[PDB]
Amino acid sequence: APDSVDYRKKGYVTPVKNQGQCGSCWAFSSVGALEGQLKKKTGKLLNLSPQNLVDCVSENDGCGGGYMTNAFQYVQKNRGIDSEDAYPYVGQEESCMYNPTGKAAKCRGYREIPEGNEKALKRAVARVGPVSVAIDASLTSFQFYSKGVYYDESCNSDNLNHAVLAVGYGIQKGNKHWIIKNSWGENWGNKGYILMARNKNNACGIANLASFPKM
Ligand SMILES: *C(#N)C1=NC([N][C]2[C][C][C][C][C]2)=C2N=[C]N([C][C]N3[C][C]N([C])[C][C]3)C2=N1
Repeated sequence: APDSVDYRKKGYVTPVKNQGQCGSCWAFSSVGALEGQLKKKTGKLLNLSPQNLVDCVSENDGCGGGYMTNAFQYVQKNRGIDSEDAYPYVGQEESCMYNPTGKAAKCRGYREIPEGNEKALKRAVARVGPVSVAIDASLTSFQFYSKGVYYDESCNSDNLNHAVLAVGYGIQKGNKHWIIKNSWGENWGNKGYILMARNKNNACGIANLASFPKM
């Protein structure tokens, strides 16, 4: 596996979004990983529908939270997910709409990365593509991050309360990091992204609830 991987440079990552006034971070993390696979398989980079997931993954809690594994299972059993153009984001839960048209992407299930194993996470990012992960984002230091490789001793590996997308990994001035795509708009962090410490004992629980869809 390479020392460095950044899917933004290959054109495998769509523009940063803003989940608005809804706790749908999990829907954005799930579509980001599906967008990566679609691009890999077809060459087209398209915005898929987080709203489709918010409204229809009944096993999840809409704007109240949810799991990415549940979202991948729903796409598999439903035969696809709509594009953002076909099922636009409105930022509140609505009834699950059915678009008779074709779905924009499909998946054959998912895989979970072994709990706490950052080395397996690194290999999966290198070989598969962007990976959905969950972290503890409760700290003021995370919320107001601006630059550098983020590391905070108070981060709690067992308090997973936010979902994001790992789109690469690398090293900056001697510090190994993970390149993380957030869904709080481009004004947050560094143009919507954050570099999080890599190989510093699963800091913030980065490798504790990671998964990717099979396409
Ligand atoms: C996002 N946005 C989001 N996600 C979750 N839960 C998931 C986090 C990642 C792993 C799978 C579960 C949310 N649960 C609740 N909320 C609303 C906002 N939170 C309310 C509780 N406080 C303590 C933290 C913020 C979620 N939002």
